[PDB]
Amino acid sequence: SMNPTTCLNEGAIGYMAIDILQSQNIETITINDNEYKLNKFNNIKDYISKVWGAASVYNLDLGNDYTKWQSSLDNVETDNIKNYINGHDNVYYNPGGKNKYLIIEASKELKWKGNLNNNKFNVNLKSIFSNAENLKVGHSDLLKLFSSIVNSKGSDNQKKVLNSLLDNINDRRLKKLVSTGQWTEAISDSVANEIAKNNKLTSIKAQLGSQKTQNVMIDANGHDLLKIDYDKTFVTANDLKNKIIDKNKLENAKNYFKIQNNDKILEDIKSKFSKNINENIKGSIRDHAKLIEFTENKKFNTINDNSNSDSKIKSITCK
Amino acid sequence: SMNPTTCLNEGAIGYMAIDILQSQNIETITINDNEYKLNKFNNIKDYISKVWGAASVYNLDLGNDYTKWQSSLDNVETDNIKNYINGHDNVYYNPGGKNKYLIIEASKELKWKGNLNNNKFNVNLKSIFSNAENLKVGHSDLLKLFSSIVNSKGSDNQKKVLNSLLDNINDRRLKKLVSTGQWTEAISDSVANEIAKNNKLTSIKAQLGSQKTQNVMIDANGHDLLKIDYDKTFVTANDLKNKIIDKNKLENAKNYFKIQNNDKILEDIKSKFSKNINENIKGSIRDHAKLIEFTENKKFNTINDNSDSKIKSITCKV
Repeated sequence: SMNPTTCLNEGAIGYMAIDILQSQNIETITINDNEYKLNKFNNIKDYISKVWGAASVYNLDLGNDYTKWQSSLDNVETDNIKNYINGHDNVYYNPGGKNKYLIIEASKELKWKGNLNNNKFNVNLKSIFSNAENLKVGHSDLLKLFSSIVNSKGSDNQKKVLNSLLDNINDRRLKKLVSTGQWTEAISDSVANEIAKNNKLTSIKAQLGSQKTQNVMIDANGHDLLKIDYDKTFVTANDLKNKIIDKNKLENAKNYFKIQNNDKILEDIKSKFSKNINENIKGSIRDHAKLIEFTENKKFNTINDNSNSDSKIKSITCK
Repeated sequence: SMNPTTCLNEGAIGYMAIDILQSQNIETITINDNEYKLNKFNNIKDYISKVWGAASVYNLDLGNDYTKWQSSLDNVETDNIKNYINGHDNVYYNPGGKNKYLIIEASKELKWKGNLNNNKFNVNLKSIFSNAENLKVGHSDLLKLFSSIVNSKGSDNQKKVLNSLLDNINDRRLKKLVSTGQWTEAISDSVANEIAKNNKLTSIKAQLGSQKTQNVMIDANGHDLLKIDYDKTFVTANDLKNKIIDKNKLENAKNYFKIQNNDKILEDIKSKFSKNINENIKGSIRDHAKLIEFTENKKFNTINDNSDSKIKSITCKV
């Protein structure tokens, strides 16, 4: 899943792994009974150009201090980093059943360097292989696989760098999960209810962006949601799909409610999230939850070396 | 989900709950957390006629000894009961070339009374409510709800009967999950591999009947599956469909391998299954897994008297 504020932490882990594999002349990896041949990379720049869509827009001078990769990108993009981490989409609430209202307006749209599309920020780990179009494994699990290779084969120093990269990813992915309001769906109901209680949050059914309705916990910010006339106060989703915008009602969607993301709720959620992940999830949010879980728990895959029988080509097996 | 060998145990639990609710003039149940109005039933025959698709085919004289309901159906259907519990579908295996082969032949097709279709055995617990269009709770969780009402509000005698019924359902649902070979999909991978090692099973990708390919553990009976000439030994799936059936090859699919369901593997699986359900199952197998889980653990829902008067209500704390 794409996230411009963690993408080069993820890219660094993939490079650390290929550096180790190439140092050891390991040319293929077995993943679930299938053999995948590694592309060979000449250096960081070669690798980045292959796996990261935004490579040529930024032309960063990345070096072998991996803990500085993301911060090199952060320095180019300045305010966008924090604004992304803290950003959320439009929040719609349907009080009666037949009309949805915009109750919280989306964060301001971000403009990245070169007007880059979000998808350019993806680190395509599958491109580390020369024939992985058949590889079913998701991005978090590939990140886990390459992490596991670094944990297994890396020096004590590399293992320390890996743990810093993983923590970096965890911090910002979790803060984004909280800031968007997506955390409630990803965590189990009873644990979410307790966090809501402890943080004076209000549970509603709502739409985040164009997603289907989900449990969302908002800070009602001193309002009794039973007592608001939404039709007088906020625009309908229907109105928005044309130019039927009441300027005052759009203004109200900046002022009434909040998605809470302060350090208290962050600490509350971090304390409970990994060990209380809700089972049924899909798409981006599932990759999100899995990334957070993995980067927190750091339970690595076992990496087996295959016996070089004919003293020929070296390979390893994962899972 | 349907199962002719447990259906009237499930049906009995629903009736025990509604008998308790009507005795106490309780008219609605809050669930997640909408309120659902109960239908009222005059007697067992009224109830069974509403919830059980097969009621009018069997016309059983069910009484208020609930531990005799399923056994009265078992007596009508005789051999079909054990043959269903122990039964499995065709098992197809593709050794890696262009064709899949029938490696284990299905258990003989069963003919129930009136040649009933399987779906007619369903106990539709949602029919206990007059308004359950908006109820998204599934069968196992409804059975768990009605069981919880019996445990919470029932007499000691009714609780004892409930416990017998839950155990009957657990025995037969679990033995069916094992006998079909479905258990592997339903349980976590590391635990399935443990069980396979303990029972000398072989892990293959296979298809059970017409379902999509899944992980199946077979007892290879000491045969080396790498050394078999499948095309000389077994019927292809396409030939089977087209009824081009070499009788010796079909006979091989009765004799080579089996789906292990002996008491050794049943006890092994029972000891580990409910604690280790695969988090990624859906539909019919998920209902099977949940039914087994609940009838094993018996951790009932909290049932609150919401009350208040004049309309008496209860709330399933869930």
